[PDB]
Amino acid sequence: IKLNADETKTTKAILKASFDMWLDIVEADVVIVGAGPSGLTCARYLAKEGFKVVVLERHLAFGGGTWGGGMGFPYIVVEEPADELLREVGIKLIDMGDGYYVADSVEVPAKLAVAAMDAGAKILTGIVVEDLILREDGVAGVVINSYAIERAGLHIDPLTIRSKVVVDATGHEASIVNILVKKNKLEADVPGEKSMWAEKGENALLRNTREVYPNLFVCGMAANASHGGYRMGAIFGGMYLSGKLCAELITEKLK
Amino acid sequence: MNIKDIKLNADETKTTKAILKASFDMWLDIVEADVVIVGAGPSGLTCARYLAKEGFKVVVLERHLAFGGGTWGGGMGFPYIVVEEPADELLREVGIKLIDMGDGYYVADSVEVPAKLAVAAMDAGAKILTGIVVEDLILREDGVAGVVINSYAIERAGLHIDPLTIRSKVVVDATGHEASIVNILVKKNKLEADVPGEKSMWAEKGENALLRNTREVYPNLFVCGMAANASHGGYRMGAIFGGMYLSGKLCAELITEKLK
Amino acid sequence: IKLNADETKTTKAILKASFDMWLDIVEADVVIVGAGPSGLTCARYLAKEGFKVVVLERHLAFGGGTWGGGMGFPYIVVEEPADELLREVGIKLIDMGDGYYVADSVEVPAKLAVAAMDAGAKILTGIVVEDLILREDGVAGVVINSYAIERAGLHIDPLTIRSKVVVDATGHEASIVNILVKKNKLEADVPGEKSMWAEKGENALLRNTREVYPNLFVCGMAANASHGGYRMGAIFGGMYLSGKLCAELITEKLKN
Amino acid sequence: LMNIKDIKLNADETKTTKAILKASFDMWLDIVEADVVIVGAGPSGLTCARYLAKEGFKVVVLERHLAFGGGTWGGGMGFPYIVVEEPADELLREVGIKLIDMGDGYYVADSVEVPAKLAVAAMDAGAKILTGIVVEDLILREDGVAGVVINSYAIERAGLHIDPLTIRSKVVVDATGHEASIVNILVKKNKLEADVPGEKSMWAEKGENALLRNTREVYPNLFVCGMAANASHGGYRMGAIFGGMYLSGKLCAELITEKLKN
Amino acid sequence: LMNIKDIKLNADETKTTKAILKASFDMWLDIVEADVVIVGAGPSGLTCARYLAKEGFKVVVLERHLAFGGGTWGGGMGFPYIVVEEPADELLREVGIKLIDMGDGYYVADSVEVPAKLAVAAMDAGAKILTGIVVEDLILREDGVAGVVINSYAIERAGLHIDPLTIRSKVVVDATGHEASIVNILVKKNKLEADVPGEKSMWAEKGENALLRNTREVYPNLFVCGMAANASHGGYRMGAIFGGMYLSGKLCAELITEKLKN
Amino acid sequence: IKLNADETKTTKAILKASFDMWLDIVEADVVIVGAGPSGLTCARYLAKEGFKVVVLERHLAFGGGTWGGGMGFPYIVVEEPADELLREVGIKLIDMGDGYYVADSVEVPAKLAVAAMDAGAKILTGIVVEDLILREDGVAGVVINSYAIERAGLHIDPLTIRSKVVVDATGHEASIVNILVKKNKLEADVPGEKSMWAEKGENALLRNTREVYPNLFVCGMAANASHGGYRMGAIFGGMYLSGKLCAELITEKLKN
Ligand SMILES: Nc1ncnc2c1ncn2[C@@H]1O[C@H](COP(=O)(O)OP(=O)(O)OC[C@@H](O)[C@@H](O)C(=O)CO)[C@@H](O)[C@H]1O
Ligand SMILES: Nc1ncnc2c1ncn2[C@@H]1O[C@H](COP(=O)(O)OP(=O)(O)OC[C@@H](O)[C@@H](O)C(=O)CO)[C@@H](O)[C@H]1O
Ligand SMILES: Nc1ncnc2c1ncn2[C@@H]1O[C@H](COP(=O)(O)OP(=O)(O)OC[C@@H](O)[C@@H](O)C(=O)CO)[C@@H](O)[C@H]1O
Ligand SMILES: Nc1ncnc2c1ncn2[C@@H]1O[C@H](COP(=O)(O)OP(=O)(O)OC[C@@H](O)[C@@H](O)C(=O)CO)[C@@H](O)[C@H]1O
Ligand SMILES: Nc1ncnc2c1ncn2[C@@H]1O[C@H](COP(=O)(O)OP(=O)(O)OC[C@@H](O)[C@@H](O)C(=O)CO)[C@@H](O)[C@H]1O
Ligand SMILES: Nc1ncnc2c1ncn2[C@@H]1O[C@H](COP(=O)(O)OP(=O)(O)OC[C@@H](O)[C@@H](O)C(=O)CO)[C@@H](O)[C@H]1O
Repeated sequence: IKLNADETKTTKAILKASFDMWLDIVEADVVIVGAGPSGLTCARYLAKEGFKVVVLERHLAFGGGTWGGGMGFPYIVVEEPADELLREVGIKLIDMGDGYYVADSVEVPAKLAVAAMDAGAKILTGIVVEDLILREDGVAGVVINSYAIERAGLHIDPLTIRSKVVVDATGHEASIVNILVKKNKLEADVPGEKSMWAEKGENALLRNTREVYPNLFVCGMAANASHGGYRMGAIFGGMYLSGKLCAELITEKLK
Repeated sequence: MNIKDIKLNADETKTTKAILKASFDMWLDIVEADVVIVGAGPSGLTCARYLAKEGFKVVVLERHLAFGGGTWGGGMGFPYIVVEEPADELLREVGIKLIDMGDGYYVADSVEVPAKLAVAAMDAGAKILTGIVVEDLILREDGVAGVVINSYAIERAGLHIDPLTIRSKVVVDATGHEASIVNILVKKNKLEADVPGEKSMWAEKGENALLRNTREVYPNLFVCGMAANASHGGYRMGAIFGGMYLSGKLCAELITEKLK
Repeated sequence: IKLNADETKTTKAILKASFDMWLDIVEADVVIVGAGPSGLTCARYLAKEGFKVVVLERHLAFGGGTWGGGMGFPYIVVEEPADELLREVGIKLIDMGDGYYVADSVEVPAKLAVAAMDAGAKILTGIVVEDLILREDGVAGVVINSYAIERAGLHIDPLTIRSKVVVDATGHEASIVNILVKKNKLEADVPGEKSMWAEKGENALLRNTREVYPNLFVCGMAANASHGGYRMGAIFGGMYLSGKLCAELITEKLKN
Repeated sequence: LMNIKDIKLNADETKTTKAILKASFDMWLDIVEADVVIVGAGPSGLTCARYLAKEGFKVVVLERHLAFGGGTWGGGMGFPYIVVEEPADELLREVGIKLIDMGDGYYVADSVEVPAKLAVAAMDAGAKILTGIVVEDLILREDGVAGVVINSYAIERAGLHIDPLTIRSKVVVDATGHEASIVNILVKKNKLEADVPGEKSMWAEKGENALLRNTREVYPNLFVCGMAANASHGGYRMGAIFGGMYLSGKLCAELITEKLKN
Repeated sequence: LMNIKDIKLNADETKTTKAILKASFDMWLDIVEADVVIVGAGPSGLTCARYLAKEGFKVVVLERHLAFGGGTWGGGMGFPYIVVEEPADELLREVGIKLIDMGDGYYVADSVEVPAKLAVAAMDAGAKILTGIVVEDLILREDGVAGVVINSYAIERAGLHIDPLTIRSKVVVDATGHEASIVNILVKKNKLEADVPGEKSMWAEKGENALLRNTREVYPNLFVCGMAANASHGGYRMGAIFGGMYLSGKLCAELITEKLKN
Repeated sequence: IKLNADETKTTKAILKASFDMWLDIVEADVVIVGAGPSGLTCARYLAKEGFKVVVLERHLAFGGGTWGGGMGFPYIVVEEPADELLREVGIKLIDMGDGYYVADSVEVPAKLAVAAMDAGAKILTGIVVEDLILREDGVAGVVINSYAIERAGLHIDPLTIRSKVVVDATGHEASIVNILVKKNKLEADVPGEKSMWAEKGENALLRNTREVYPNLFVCGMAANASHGGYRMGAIFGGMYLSGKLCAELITEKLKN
């Protein structure tokens, strides 16, 4: 095989493509912060509904804290009936009894990401949300920068993405909600997660998945961190449901 | 039934035991395999796809917690990678959307690619283990007999802890420009041979050498992707991946032949 | 000598045994956090009593802050009558007068660990307790991860060990009691150790060794740190007695 | 016969501090001359130390880390069991270590139990173990190696420029694992024409069996055992199987006993 | 006599090692009880130490770094001179330090000469200086402060979990500079209802004069001098001018002498 | 007491005096690199002889590796007859027998430094020698920078000090001799110190203290490092004698 490869043609193709993408993407319907299990589920459902969705993830790879499974052991758990949310995306499960299923902790994030992308959602990695955009209305988008710039420690201004809604799906950090409260000196505490009580934790998640400030929703562990809910460890049924519920709430508000 | 109105039954011990139990059946099974591929990059995952379709038992080992290698960042952070005719079929094959940029050049979302390559590999039967470092090789008189493994966490943490092993009929170095498995072989076993490393950039010379350079370099040890060019002093090509995909496929064909 | 050694047989033996240990260990009667002198003493006494005991230690080696003795000088001190707690485990002592004895600071942790293990206690090193498990009842176990993962800085979920009781034997850090208070936003301060007053410190230890929250006990310096007690330096009599007392208190609560 | 909570304990800062000083001071003045210095409190070094001390020699084991044990604790990739094969399993049994039979002459042992019990055996046999102590160099005479140059691990980690002290000995043993760090010091600093090749890749059988052949006096008064032996002679490695380590240590003690009773 | 090159020197490892060990132990066993402990071998602490030792007290100065001197060496922003103003210049002259007159009662001195000569004066007056030694805590009695809890700088930097030793004293002096680290320990660990405010911004005149007022016993048996005094009382700072530092140290010695001859 | 202290007057005095020192110091007779025991002894003797001497030291404090004594134990050893080199500077010694004396490891560097400074030598600390100055003649001085700049990792050009002679007294590093050889691609190896043999080591020091390249002398451990000599540990007699000898050799070469 003769392959025709040229530096300039390669460079320009990347540049050209990246530009059409960037100019288009800086206005969107929904921005999801965090490409974890809850954020990617939310993204799936919103995109199926025809919304223009961007998922932003600080690390170069999506996935959040799924890859390592439980203490390095590469399986994660899902309980009935949230297992359907995995089946529905082609993820193979193993039945371990009593409504408990496991899945390869590398297979899960891959297939959740593909579902999201194939549903229409855009995922940008290597991108840090450092702040929010505000209007009198409430939250109006996100202020973004490059992970590389952040790690490198450089003093460089950001860019923006305007959106109708922002979703904090950043895990136990609840880092977008914290930014809102700290920088805008709101009289409210983000308490953070309590200790482990899997049952209390999993069930609180759905109650705690809501709009916490105008145009700002939380899902996944960010929801329990924001409302002082218990944690559940390497069981993900509530994560997936929270993401879906979050998409339903947003769909309602936005139609 | 309403999604707000769901009772979830979640228990710490049941969760912990399920993960332990499943990890064990996996581990006890996986430590003997037909082929071990080192590196979950574009070449290694392509190779894994083809070998698994052929019914071989394949393990891909990757140091980082996420697969993908150096695809995610695309070109200098700009999140698209290039593929040239006819290697674009190797992407289409796997559901990856391409944009035609002219002259047989296509781009693809640099996040979409590694995801879809990984899914293909896994759906073809290949097992991918991340967070796992190959620190050494296993030898027999025959030649290479498998890999010596440890955890990334242990490595980063700097702890002095012994490894485990995976025996295989074949090992593939798909570790990129590092060519780290070939280097280990040469350095530790004091072989009279130099791993020269990649030359400077000449995309055309580089892309075409890749296929010539994708071969068995020592008994039971194959190289593909940039590891092939690094091992043979070939030029590099930058963020164009047609040769990577073809190298991976070729590497699978060579191994299939040897192993049938 | 011809030795028959094989990679796969070696690997599978390790995996098989570990896998068996793990499935069994994630439910236990008592979890002791910290393989220091107090935690290992507690572990000895509870295991003699037939309880199923796991000691968890973040570092790969047990021992806590015994090894370096005093400012690097490799001897630690024990005072009458706590010296019996060392002799009973085979530790050689040197009489320095006035009811003071010293012991080789390397010999001590080794022999405390052996006693615990031989009494039935299991010691897992390289393991960090990052959180607690709760029920309405009170503390229900511990949330664990690997030291390697922690040092490496990786974002990886934990596993669990359920237990009837948890013991904070983590030294002056009192890190388990702190986790409880901080994360569950309890209205209470963990004051931390006061300055050195060896006599006040040694004697307070026994008063301070107790159940501080349902199913959570403290012993060793964690006890004084939790109750704002004085410290005593490289003298360990109270540490050993605290561990023993802590085992007695737990035995009482748990035998039924 | 009382509530433990009531016991009156007499504890005093000065008495505590002086007891530690006094005892360390006696220990140090005595220890700086010895028959054998073993560098590395790993499985091979501690085994060696057991056997030499039983024989009545004055033995010091030096270990850089605060805890003894070497790379035993983490077992295999974190999984806390190590393997031993027939007949080296007796070297564990004899020290009270419980073994589980896994078949085909393979036994496992709790990776935390092993180093503890090896250390206790050594100490109870008479050996002295000093942790937190780095060997940074050797002492020489025309005769050959004459002891070790020592410093504190704390000082080393802290990066401070501080002179060392010494321990004179008739023999030195490099039991420092794959580093073979004492042999390397000898060669590098004294510009000897010889290469320390380092370990080859894994071949457990070739590796385990070479260990016994490779356990020897490599330079006058300097022995190697454990992985240091295979590293020094370009031998293969064997992973988390320790039968050869234990035998190497024992063999090393036999070779030294022979040389020194002469 | 001869060309130096031909001198026969008798040097032996063991004799060297045992001499150091022997002398250190006599020193350590003696030093762990003292009249006064000064924390910080800076300009104020070393001055204080001079005056207390001249008075016949048994004084130990403890310094974390291997070298004494505090923040004198670098002078002002690296420029190696420090300033002293009339009449505190006599406190330098009296110790042999050469001064250059810059006018208006301002003198400079070589920033390397000063710490050296202050240290020599202290040592020659009888004071003992131990470097490489960190004070991590205080010793208490109902009476008040009863000494210091000490550890090795090496151990601290290395990050090791190792217990300390102690030095009992009638008085402790915090001469640790703007950190006021001993006073802070007292307050933080013993949960005293009092704030250590720390130094204010620069106002050299207000700062220099407050120092003498602020040099006092702040808790029973605990004195402050030097910048620790201003840090403890929220006083202004003065920069690279040291007259008040020297006077503070001297005043501190006078206050202590008074208390202790009672 | 009313003290008159002013920021500007303070700042200007420091600046004024420093600039005067700097403009004068950048030409000197002898530059000694390393304020250790050998370098400071050499400096004493050269300055007594009327030469203009600068000692340069990277760390903010002088002293080299004296302060910590032996493995932290704060005493260093000196053997007959080199003990006179310490008594002559006011250092108190303790007789430990057989011609061995010890001295407080903090007292020694202080008093060596004072002697040097009082003899006329200038000591500049916080100053790194990063390179040499050359002429056809041979070595012509040193290229200097600030320790702070080096540690901070900043890319900043240096300044210079011209001298008739340069002395490498940088200890076992022998860092100035190494710079010469590496950067100027001389066909010669700096072997570095051998292992410990105190007697061989101490005696070789005097033979090894010499001019190794035109205008470049070595003393102290740098001498043994340069010539592959054995080391001797915390015994300093040879260090002191090496420094003195080095001053004698330089005096001879330089008096005319
Ligand atoms: N400011 C930010 N900008 C961009 N990405 C961010 C930012 N902050 C966090 N992230 C990224 O957001 C993602 C969060 O994924 P993560 O997986 O932590 O969130 P989740 O979807 O709620 O699931 C939590 C579970 O993994 C597990 O912990 C659990 O069940 C609790 O016991 C991760 O991939 C982060 O790197
Ligand atoms: N010892 C090891 N153990 C496990 N994984 C390893 C080891 N060494 C390397 N890897 C892993 O190997 C993976 C794949 O590497 P990588 O993605 O570099 O290899 P590739 O498939 O040939 O692709 C090369 C292109 O990305 C690009 O560079 C190019 O076109 C040349 O100009 C990366 O994800 C590494 O983390
Ligand atoms: N979160 C955690 N998970 C696991 N291990 C932990 C955790 N936190 C601490 N540890 C481990 O707990 C152990 C504490 O042992 P440590 O020896 O500090 O505790 P102790 O038994 O009360 O004895 C204290 C004395 O050493 C000394 O301080 C004294 O006499 C007072 O002046 C050490 O070995 C830690 O590594
Ligand atoms: N210069 C030094 N001074 C003091 N201790 C030292 C020095 N250099 C190394 N050590 C210490 O020496 C000890 C060596 O113990 P290590 O366990 O490495 O040596 P070993 O006895 O031969 O056993 C090797 C096995 O762990 C395993 O790896 C195997 O079977 C091969 O695949 C460790 O505890 C080091 O910290
Ligand atoms: N816990 C501790 N243990 C031992 N030494 C300590 C401790 N904490 C601090 N030190 C040491 O104490 C010494 C304090 O010396 P320092 O020089 O800081 O104190 P000073 O005597 O008041 O003089 C201050 C002036 O240098 C100057 O800055 C000024 O005029 C204000 O603008 C320094 O050498 C520290 O390293
Ligand atoms: N490039 C440089 N620029 C400036 N200073 C330097 C440079 N390189 C080294 N130094 C400084 O030079 C000084 C060397 O003093 P050092 O004390 O190492 O040298 P010495 O005077 O020969 O005495 C050696 C003994 O301490 C010890 O080694 C021994 O007897 C064991 O065999 C130290 O104070 C360094 O900081």
